[PDB]
Amino acid sequence: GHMRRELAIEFSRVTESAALAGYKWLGRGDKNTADGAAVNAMRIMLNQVNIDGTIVIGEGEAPMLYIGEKVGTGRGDAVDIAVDPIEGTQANALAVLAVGDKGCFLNAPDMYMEKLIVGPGAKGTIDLNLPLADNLRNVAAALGKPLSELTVTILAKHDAVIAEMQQLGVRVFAIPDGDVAASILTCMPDSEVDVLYGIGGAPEGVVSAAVIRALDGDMNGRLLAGIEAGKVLRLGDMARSDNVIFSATGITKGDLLEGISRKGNIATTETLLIRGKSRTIRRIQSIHYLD
Repeated sequence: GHMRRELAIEFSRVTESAALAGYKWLGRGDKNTADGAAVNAMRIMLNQVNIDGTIVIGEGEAPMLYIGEKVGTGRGDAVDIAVDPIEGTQANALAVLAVGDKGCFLNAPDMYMEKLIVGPGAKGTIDLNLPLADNLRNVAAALGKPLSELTVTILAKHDAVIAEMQQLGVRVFAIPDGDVAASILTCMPDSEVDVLYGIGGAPEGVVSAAVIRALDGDMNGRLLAGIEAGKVLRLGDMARSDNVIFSATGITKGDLLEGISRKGNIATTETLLIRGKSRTIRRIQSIHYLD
């Protein structure tokens, strides 16, 4: 092992660059252009860092940031990398990067995954081998509240989820954020989310698991068609190390970060930089001088 702590700011430059590369193209509505631009910038900046990095979750295999791609000067620590150069469902757009020790992310097939996520206030209360109705009661009691005051947060993406929550007699609130941001919102200190629930891609679930572990929340996943459809994945089965760093930079304004903001010829980025080994959260605002 192991990746060093000092590599944090270096990762924050990567998402700042992706965001700055993408934001105009995304502002013109040219979504494919934004993605290419964000991706390219992410690749260039990852290559200025002294790591021996491997993309393990990313753009597919994509001509760029593909699965198994090598990035970094190739010197220093061996690390695994997950990228999401433009996450979000447009507003609530973020550039996201996660780097950790080799083997830190579970390698899951592009399969569906049922996801139950909580923050630190309800850690250790969940277990997808139990009925969702029981899980929701356990979480409510851990947060010191009646089931009637619990709200299940879901993503806008859906209608079978709302019905299941109607059948369970629980409030539901749909938020406009993507997966990673919603997971992060859930585990931030003083979060207003009680529990987060959904069905989505398994790789994206492993990425959420990595940030939730970093922030000391909790998660289970159930793969839906080591090992197969049906098995319940604990947090530590998906996020396999505490030594991960997450960097997320705002492209447009969302519930978690400000978008890139200009004042005369100065552009300011806002990045959340989460260090799982020390369990810390920073907000970094960088100055960029415009043309």
